[PDB]
Amino acid sequence: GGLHVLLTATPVGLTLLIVLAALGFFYGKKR
Repeated sequence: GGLHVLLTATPVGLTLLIVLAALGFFYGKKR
């Protein structure tokens, strides 16, 4: 209990958020 939450604060977290969102959009439009 700590790092899991800190990840949201740290920059690394945000950097990953964009990636996850990117794949989602691409996958959604792709088929």
